[PDB]
Amino acid sequence: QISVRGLAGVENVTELKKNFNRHLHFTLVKDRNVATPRDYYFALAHTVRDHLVGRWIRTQQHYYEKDPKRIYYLSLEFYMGRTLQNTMVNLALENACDEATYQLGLDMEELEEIEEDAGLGNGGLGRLAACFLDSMATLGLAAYGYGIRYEFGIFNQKICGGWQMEEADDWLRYGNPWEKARPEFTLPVHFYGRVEHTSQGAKWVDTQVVLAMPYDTPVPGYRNNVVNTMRLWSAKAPNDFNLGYIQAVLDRNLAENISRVLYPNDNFFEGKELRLKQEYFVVAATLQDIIRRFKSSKFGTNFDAFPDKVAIQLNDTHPSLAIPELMRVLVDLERLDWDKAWEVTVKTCAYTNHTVLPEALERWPVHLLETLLPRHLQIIYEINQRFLNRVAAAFPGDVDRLRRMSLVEEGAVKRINMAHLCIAGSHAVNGVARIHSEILKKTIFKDFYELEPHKFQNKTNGITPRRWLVLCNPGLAEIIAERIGEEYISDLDQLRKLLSYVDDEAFIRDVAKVKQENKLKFAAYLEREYKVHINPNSLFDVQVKRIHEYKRQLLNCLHVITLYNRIKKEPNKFVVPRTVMIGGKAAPGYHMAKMIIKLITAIGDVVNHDPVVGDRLRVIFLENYRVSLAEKVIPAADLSEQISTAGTEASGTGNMKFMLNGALTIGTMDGANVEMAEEAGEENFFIFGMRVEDVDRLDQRGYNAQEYYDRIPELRQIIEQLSSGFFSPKQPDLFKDIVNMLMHHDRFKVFADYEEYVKCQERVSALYKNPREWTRMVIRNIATSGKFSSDRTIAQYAREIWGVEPSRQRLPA
Amino acid sequence: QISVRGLAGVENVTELKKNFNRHLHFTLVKDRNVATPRDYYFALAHTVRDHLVGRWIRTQQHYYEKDPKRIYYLSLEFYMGRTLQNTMVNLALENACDEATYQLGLDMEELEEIEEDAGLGNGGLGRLAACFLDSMATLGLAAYGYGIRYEFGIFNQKICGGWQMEEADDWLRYGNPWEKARPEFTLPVHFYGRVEHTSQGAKWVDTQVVLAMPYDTPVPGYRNNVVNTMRLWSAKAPNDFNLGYIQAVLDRNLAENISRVLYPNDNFFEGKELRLKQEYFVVAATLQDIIRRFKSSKFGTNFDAFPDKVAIQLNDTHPSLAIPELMRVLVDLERLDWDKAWEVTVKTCAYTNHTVLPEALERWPVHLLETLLPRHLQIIYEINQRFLNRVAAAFPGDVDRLRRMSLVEEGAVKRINMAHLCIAGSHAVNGVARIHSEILKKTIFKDFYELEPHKFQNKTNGITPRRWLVLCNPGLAEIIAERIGEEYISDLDQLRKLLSYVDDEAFIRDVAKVKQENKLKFAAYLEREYKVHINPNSLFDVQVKRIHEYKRQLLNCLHVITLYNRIKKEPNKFVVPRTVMIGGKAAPGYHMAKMIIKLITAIGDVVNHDPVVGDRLRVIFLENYRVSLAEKVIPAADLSEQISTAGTEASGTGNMKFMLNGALTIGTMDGANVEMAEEAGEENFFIFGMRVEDVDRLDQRGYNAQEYYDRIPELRQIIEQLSSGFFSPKQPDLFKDIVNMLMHHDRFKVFADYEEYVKCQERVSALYKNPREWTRMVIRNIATSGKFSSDRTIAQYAREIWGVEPSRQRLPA
Ligand SMILES: Cc1cn([C@H]2C[C@H](N=[N+]=[N-])[C@@H](CO)O2)c(=O)[nH]c1=O
Ligand SMILES: Cc1cn([C@H]2C[C@H](N=[N+]=[N-])[C@@H](CO)O2)c(=O)[nH]c1=O
Repeated sequence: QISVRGLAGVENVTELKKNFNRHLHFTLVKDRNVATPRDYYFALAHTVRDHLVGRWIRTQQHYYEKDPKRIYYLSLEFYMGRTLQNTMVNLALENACDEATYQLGLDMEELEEIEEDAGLGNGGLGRLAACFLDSMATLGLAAYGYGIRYEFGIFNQKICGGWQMEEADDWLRYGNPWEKARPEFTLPVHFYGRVEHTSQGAKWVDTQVVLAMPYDTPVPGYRNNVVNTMRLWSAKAPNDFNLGYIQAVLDRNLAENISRVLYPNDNFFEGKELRLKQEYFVVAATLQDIIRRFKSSKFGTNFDAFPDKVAIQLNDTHPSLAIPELMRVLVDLERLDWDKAWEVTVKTCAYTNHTVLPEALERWPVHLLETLLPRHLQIIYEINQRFLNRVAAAFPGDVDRLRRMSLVEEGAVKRINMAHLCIAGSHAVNGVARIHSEILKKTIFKDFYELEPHKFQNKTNGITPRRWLVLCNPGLAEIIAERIGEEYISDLDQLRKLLSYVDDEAFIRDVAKVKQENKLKFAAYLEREYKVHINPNSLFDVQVKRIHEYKRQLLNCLHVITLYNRIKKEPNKFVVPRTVMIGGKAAPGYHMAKMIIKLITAIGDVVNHDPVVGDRLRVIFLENYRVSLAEKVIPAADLSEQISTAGTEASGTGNMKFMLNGALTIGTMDGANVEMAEEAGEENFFIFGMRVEDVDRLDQRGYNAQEYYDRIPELRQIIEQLSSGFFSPKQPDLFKDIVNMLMHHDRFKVFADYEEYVKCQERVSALYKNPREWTRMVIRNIATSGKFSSDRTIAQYAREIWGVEPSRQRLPA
Repeated sequence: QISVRGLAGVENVTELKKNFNRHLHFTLVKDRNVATPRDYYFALAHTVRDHLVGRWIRTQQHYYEKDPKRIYYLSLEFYMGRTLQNTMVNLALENACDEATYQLGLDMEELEEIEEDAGLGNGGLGRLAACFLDSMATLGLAAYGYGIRYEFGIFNQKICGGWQMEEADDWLRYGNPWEKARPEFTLPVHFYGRVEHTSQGAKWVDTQVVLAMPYDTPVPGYRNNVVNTMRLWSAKAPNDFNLGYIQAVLDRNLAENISRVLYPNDNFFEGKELRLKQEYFVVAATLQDIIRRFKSSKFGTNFDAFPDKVAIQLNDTHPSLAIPELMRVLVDLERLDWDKAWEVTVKTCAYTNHTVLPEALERWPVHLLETLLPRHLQIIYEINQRFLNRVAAAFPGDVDRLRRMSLVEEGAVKRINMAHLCIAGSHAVNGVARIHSEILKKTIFKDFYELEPHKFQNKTNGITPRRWLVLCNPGLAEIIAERIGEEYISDLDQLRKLLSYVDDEAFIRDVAKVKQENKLKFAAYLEREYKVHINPNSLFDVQVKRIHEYKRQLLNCLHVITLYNRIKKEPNKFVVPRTVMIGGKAAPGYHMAKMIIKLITAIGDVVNHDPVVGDRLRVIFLENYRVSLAEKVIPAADLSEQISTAGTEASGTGNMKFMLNGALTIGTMDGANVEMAEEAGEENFFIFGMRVEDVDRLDQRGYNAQEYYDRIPELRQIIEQLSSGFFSPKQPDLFKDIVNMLMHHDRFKVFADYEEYVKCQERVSALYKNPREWTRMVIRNIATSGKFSSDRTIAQYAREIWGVEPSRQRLPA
């Protein structure tokens, strides 16, 4: 149907149809008489999968022959979403499959909805890993994603009586056609035991063994015939495990629990033993795999060349145990001396920091490591001692610096600071947006920056334009392609060419038309799938992201209530109609986040059923927000809410997705918002609120929320409404926790940004009254969104950290 | 190479090779450069599997159109072994695959050894189920095997220091290419809860739900294009299970433990709750599936025709809960009155008894059923009351009969006798050999036989000649086929034609040649796989079966020691050389059986290293005895030991396997040995020892083992040797338990059969000295083994129990 979706050649369509029928018969063991839509989905998935394998085998063969430097991206999270449409896009198969399925009497879009999300992440950090894999393959890098194959990913969120309920994400129930089990490459991982000292150094003995079984998933580059690998480890008990008889067999579960479930915490550290086991499990199996591949190379025993052939990227501190594990292997097993091993380790490892929030920093109790990983603790102590000797020599007499920089934190419980370990053992440390990277050097890692300034870098985050434009917004990709061609898909800077169309009446009409169609499609989706009725002529005001105090969904709530109260005060006055959509999951143990969800639904309950309001204001909580839902709501959005307190959101990536898809942004000067505004021009952004410096000034003075309550009558009214039970008639004190927090212990200064936020929202509404000028501003945003492609981000990692050159060159088909 | 293995047509070989290469590439994602023999096995398995699916789909389609009476074979055990070679044989593909793999530079026999046994059974009972499935498909019956897909089958047995060690049978590790998951047909199973009474009868409420997910495995008939289904259920937790968060997800294991492991008890009842859950799990899911299929038929609401369209065969009492579960569904859910429901139940169900040993009988504590299955207990009480009212009316005043026949046993703990439940609720009850069936009517079920004589039948066991001749002994199948053609493979009575070749010098030479080749092949196997050296010119004396006191491996041990002592007494005297092979697993908690294994190895330790013995006597314990090992050792055997105490082995089936493969039998008049001897003529069997009547006479008098010890000097010497530490120098009292048992508490009268056994063994040795006459007797055995085909057995079930006609007619290809 549309150009960007590839050719539907007679030969290809015929070949796809017959292979579809073959899979339905031989693979699914069905005929057309008994097949369900799920069967049809699987026959399609298997057909598309077949096109990958040849490229997959020759890509890996190519790397064996050429022996390039290999990039190992270590992450506990890969938030992949669905794979079917993504694979078709990158293989140029979408129109052909659409045609082949149409001719078989099937709707491909219906079949696509059947695929489960691979929900192996929490949010930003996990989704960045997924975007990174796509970009690395697209840029021809010899890259491998390594992680854990969780049996249960992020929970499915149900809303019951306005409250979040969690249910198990049993994503493997019907099978996963994309993965290939590789039981032949199973590796042992050791836990517990004790350390023994001999003439030949230390020995780790009396350990429990858990097996790590790899599952490989293909990662196709964009139309370049490159197919990289994501390898995910699964925990298996050895066959002599605990070997009365029946119980010993049943106890195998204990070992296999390691890969059972993803910890559903976003930007929060929970010091549980199972989590530590997961972290070591991925690290130990991965490093063995890395070393095996290194020894079995066309190049080489000699570990001097190890950093020339291997880069390990640590996605946050979660795989920080890679550092002492690499030391363990090199010193204890390969018998390298400490200094040489350390040189190799530092030159191999690099660390990416994702947040400055203290509650997210990993600080493991020493007693946990002592029991679980006794040899790693000894190595960490030794790293610490040698590192602090370096600090002492550079800053003689500075005893407080020594305590501040120590990997070992003293106190009630002794802890290991994993961030400090990462900096010490990596040749590069990066933040994820310019402002965040500067905050690292100025505040939390100031001491480390003074010692080793060369180590500190910025790599501003990005998103893949394949998933986040072509796949989810084909209509927009197409109108862009009509004007400037298709090259921008793997070279997003070319979107600048769109600036010369900002006064083009045809283009203005097309941009606005694509948005309306997206909005109609999403409005229909809501009725069909959730039985909720919305006005597609209203401004789609959306905030979608994990529920957090720092992300300030509560500030959004305050604005919504302000609009409601203003309408109630002057009912017959004209207001720009809005659909306010808020979505995201709360971590199960995060009480305040669960209260905020309840608040949003409670506001909806009052606002959506007030006859005086009509269809002028609607508040909807978007249930079970996840990658596949993001692909639907983001193209439909007019307004993107990025309203975190300045200095708290390291980068954000949702912001970039909205910019690419034709939404205007209301936000603070936080994270990547700063660079986005810089790229588009501040005139083309709705920036409000305190800057980082203003927050610091308020902290020194002391934040007093009562002041704002006293001086802003509209804010006072909202607090009285919350307190008195206006939004909870049956349970008048339901929201006392929220009011108390806002009035007395608000770390994120919600009240302090209220006035400017409400005023800025009025400026948004005014612009929306003028469709042509709204759309012209939109064009100015889309046109300057190129910097935020993960292809740019990965090219920067490649050149400035990994020491490898990106390549757009095709491999032969 | 050989005739019976089918055609190797140019078209077929070419087509097999290309499909092999396709699977290696697309299915396994490998090329010839990286593929292991395991990969080659899997590519072959997938290629052969493809040939099944078309036949599988049309067989099931055929049953839907024709709507025949369906047979449901309910078993907790299906001892399937390997599937690859069996599938090739039944599809006439073996030579073609052999040729196709040869041309690809691969040895097919090497690839066949890579397949894991499906070890989902303990021994005789589970293997009978497997033979039955093969025969039912071969006879064109619309039959379904229903069971549990255990994650761990029967343990792998390792021998360490002469002791049995158990390790987990992780048979699914590398995947199972034969099964197809059917998550779309998942069904709920209920546990616990309570019973509520309403105006509309009883209601079972507040239950825990476990999901039952079916996996279908194809069962091909012999060259008739029929492919039936074995459906095995797997336990899955529902997604809201226990739904802090992490623990709730981890606790899903509790539910899924139901299908985790096979209870490794052979002929022994262990009253564990998990076992009861397994029994109800298979029954509840199966019956829902049965009823669903019944309602969705071309015929029919009206349950009057239910027994016309459905037969349920209960393999032992393990699925006995089918009876009250069917009542529950019909009464509580379908709202049929009790009397009608009961009529339907009785006419639907039939029960096969497998043993008379009291320790094997299932007697469940009432308190277990009360908690787990409260509604089923109420139904059982009601069945009991109505049944005992019938007994009271037929035998007025006979109060002891009432207590003897009650389904409820009184005592310390109240128990339900599941055998009594089965008889009451089935229209047919059968034993598994003529002598066993007579013992049922005369002893343990005498009262029930007096009440309902019409219910009691015999169905003598059988084995499939496909697996147990063609597959494991192609050399013998071929020389037979040269003389009499190939029709005997699905009509084993035709082997009688071989009687006219008993004086044929060519045939005599060929029979003896096939045995020698088998013996050489097995002797080589032992060296390669276990590094043990044996003389292939010796008589292969083999006893393979589960380790039990009743099977009297100990009597065999006594004979072995007698031979050793006789050699030591007169070293320079000639004795017929023997390799004595004993193999089988002991249940992990069965101490005496584990001691017997230790004894066998201990004897081997002394005998195998005595220079005076030389290669005249060898004692070998065959490790990890299982179906695949049976297929190797049985064709190599000269002497088959079937030496259970008369009246204890209900049938046996190993006996029949040895008879079919050219071994002579030494045995008691027990189980099917009686019918085997009757078929071949007693002159052509080595029968010894007490008959059932002699055992009873000894029981009345009182068995005194001391008497035999006093009067048999050779027996006395063996006991002194055991006691004094002759076979355990480091641990002189190691075998005190065994001696004490033999002397004081021997339920199985080992000493009482010693003299006759030893004398009979001398007659065996004498015959073996005359090769021509040994082989002529062998021919007389093979030639009369036809009755013991499971095709005969199943034809008898079909006609006399299920009310269906067998068919040899081909379905179209
Ligand atoms: C599970 C979870 C809890 N919390 C709770 C833990 C802290 N309890 N205290 N004190 C509180 C403040 O960080 O928030 C959070 O912030 N994020 C989370 O993800
Ligand atoms: C596990 C197992 C134990 N036993 C033990 C249980 C009994 N213990 N007592 N008394 C003993 C005699 O039946 O054998 C058995 O016979 N067969 C088995 O399979």
